[PDB]
Amino acid sequence: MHKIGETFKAGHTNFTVNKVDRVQKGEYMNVGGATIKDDEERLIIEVTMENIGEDSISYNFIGFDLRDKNDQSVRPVFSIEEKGRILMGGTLVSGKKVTGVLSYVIPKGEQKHYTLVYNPFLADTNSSNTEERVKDDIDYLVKLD
Repeated sequence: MHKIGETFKAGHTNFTVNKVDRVQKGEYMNVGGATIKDDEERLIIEVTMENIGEDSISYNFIGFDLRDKNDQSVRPVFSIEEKGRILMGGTLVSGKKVTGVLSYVIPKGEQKHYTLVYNPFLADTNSSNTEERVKDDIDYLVKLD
């Protein structure tokens, strides 16, 4: 599939999972549809998106997902710590890069059983050229080990 550290072409972007840091003590929060503390361990995946197409890209957190060995989604989370780094949404004009973090709570030292999923069509929320990019609708897996 794809490994941590490797850059690859995905749709109109070059995408990469930089590092995976893990924290313990700390309060975390669900990124949508809901004070909780440490559960077991929180992944802090840093990723980078590079727009290599002509059209501007409106990147969004919904384009991301973490799956189990049983291929099940893990709710996204965010900590007050990575303030300013939390990947949410924004515009990425042609030729530009954006780096941010995704976060999830999982069983202690269970990291190797997880795959980050990236769908460039889903990640780009530009409504002006949607039909013009349906071909990008494909999942890209990055195993975390």
